[PDB]
Formats: sequence, structure tokens, C-alpha cells
Amino acid sequence: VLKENMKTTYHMDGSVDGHYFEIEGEGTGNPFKGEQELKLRVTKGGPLPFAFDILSPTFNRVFTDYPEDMPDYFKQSLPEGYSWERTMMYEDGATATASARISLDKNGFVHKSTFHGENFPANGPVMKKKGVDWEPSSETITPEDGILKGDVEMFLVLEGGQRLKALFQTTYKANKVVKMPPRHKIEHRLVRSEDGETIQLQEHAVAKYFT
Repeated sequence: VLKENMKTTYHMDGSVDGHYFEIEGEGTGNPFKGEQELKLRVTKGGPLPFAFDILSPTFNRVFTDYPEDMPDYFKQSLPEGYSWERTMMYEDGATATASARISLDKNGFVHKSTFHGENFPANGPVMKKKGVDWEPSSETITPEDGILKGDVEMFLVLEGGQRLKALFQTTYKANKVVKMPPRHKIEHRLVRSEDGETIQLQEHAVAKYFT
């Protein structure tokens, strides 16, 4: 069952140009309002030698404010959940892939993910930890038989205001037959802050019709 306040427990295994790491933490949010707040900690391989922002979109479209009349692929996937796979191509040739499975236990969501990045330039802003925040984005969601494809142009804001461009493509897969939505868009705003050694993330996400 899906509560007005839902918790999550997170575990990620990942590596970026040969540096292995693990991250764990907890989240809370209102899935019907598309709001969530996360508290994450690097549990292995810390401190990270790269900007945390390249990981942050890996850390659940159940937290999306959907219109009443638009079929909600992600909330329909419950209680079993859904999984997704994503490619991330940066304008400087760096590439990353990520996967996650969203499931339930007695306490709330279980979010298990992996991340693999390569060819981030040694003297570039990611490896020099110059990232600040992603721009708010507009992700196009396209139904294809029983799954969803998402495409979104992402722009990492660096210190000083320059943006680093990346293209994100995602395949979302429910574990069962659900009612498919039309092509639509999800507007995202992901914001990163810190509390000591804790990485904090806040996402707000709203689905909208085209036209």
C-alpha cells in the first residue's frame, strides 16, 4: 500500500574510471505530490574523487505528481515495483550507465542501484568536483508496448555558472501489465545540499500533458 509519507532505504554499488564506491541512506517523501528528500552517505571508497551530481538522478518515479486522469505507470507497478536502465552521454565524451530496482519491504521502498562511469576527463569539472546542481529539466516520456522510454537533456551547473551538457535516456519497466499512459512530460527539479558528511537530495517531479 502507498502512504502519504513513504520511506526508502538506499544501496548503490558503483565505479567511476576504476574507483569503486558504495553509498547508502534513507529517504522520505509524498508520492502523490512528487516530493522526496534523501540523506545519503558514502560507505565505501570515500571520499569520492568526482562530483556527486553525476550520481544524483540514480537515487524513483513513484514520486511524481500525476494528474488524476493520466495513467500512472509507476504507481500502478506497486506492490511489486519496477526497474529501470539508463545511459548518460556527456558532451566531453564521458559516459555512464546506471540501473535500479524499486521494491517494497515492511518499512517502505527498497532502492538498489548500480552505476558505471568512464572517460570523465582527469582535469575536467566532474573530476575536479566543480558541480553545483542540475538545471530543472523536462523529460519526455514515450510509451512503447508495455514499457516507457524517457529522454531528457541535462545540464550540470558548475561553480561560476557554466553548464556541462549530458543526454539521459532511460527505459522504465513494470513487473506486470498496467494501463499505459499517453506520451507526456515530467518536469524535474533536483537540488543537492550537504549536512556534514551527509549528502542531501530533494526532488520535485510533476507529470504534464503536451499541448
